[PDB]
Amino acid sequence: NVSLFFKLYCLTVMTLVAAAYTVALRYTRTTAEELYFSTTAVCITEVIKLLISVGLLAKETGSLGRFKASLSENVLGSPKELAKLSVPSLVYAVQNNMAFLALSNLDAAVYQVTYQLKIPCTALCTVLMLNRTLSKLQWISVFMLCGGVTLVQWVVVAQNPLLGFGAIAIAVLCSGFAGVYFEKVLKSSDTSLWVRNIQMYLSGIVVTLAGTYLSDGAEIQEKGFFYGYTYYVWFVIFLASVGGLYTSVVVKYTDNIMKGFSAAAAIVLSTIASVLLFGLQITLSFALGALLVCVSIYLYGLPR
Ligand SMILES: CC(=O)N[C@H]1[C@H]([C@H](O)[C@H](O)CO)O[C@](OP(=O)(O)OC[C@H]2O[C@@H](n3ccc(N)nc3=O)[C@H](O)[C@@H]2O)(C(=O)O)C[C@@H]1O
Repeated sequence: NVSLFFKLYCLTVMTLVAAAYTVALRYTRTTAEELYFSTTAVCITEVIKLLISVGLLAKETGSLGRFKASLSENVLGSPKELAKLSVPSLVYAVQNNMAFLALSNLDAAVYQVTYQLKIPCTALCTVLMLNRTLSKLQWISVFMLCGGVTLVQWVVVAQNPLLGFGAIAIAVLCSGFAGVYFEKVLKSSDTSLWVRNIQMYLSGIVVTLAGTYLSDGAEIQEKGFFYGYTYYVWFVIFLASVGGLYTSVVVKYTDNIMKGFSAAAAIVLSTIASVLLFGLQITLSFALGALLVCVSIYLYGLPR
């Protein structure tokens, strides 16, 4: 019961943060005069995620000596684990940068609807890499989920919709791969979740900053690294840091496919709550989408 409530809490936080992240990230790119470098905000997230993970390792070990021993033996002591997790950190580095580029050129609703095609991609990656398997019924349910969530989800600055869509196309493919790669690495040994996060973000901060130099290196020398930062930009980075850590926790107790199903349910249930609580009005798209998600969960969760 205590493990279940903690599991349901991490899901609701992950989804609520994911909802507030795309709206806030959209806002910061379409209102500012001095526009900030999206590559820097991505990199600062990896620093903040790394620091919170180190904090959470100290809590998990619960001792200054065994906190030292864990970082010595697992992080520094295993160079092969760092080289492994440098792959999905490089994939995520691209993903997170494509996320900023997409929302700079597209609406949050438009982005959210298009980005649900990660669900098929994530199912495809899990079947190939992870050594799991799906029946024809469960394959029908994954697309039925995808269709259901797309229905649930339905600027004075210059924009480029087709560049935005190209970014989502890249981001969809990174999400399925890096998540399933991370789930594979996480669930292949006894190593702690916060150690796997630290091993990844160490590569993450290097690769993101390398990308930050290559992308906007000349213009940062003129403008500044923290050029265009604000309460809302630091808020976006804050949500990006928290949202990433929660997804790692969700992928531990759930999997990358069930992450889609569960998050869909959390969006459906919390909206139905807010319809009753806050008198929130909803569309027929949502009403329809909600049922597809419910059926897809039922069809997916059935014994072969
Ligand atoms: C910050 C946030 O809310 N991210 C959501 C993202 C979404 O892609 C964002 O637009 C940009 O990442 O989508 C979800 O998740 P998605 O699979 O794309 O996850 C991408 C984000 O999770 C972070 N991550 C992953 C594993 C790990 N061990 N540590 C991490 O920090 C990555 O660094 C990356 O930021 C989804 O499937 O709905 C859910 C995520 O919650």
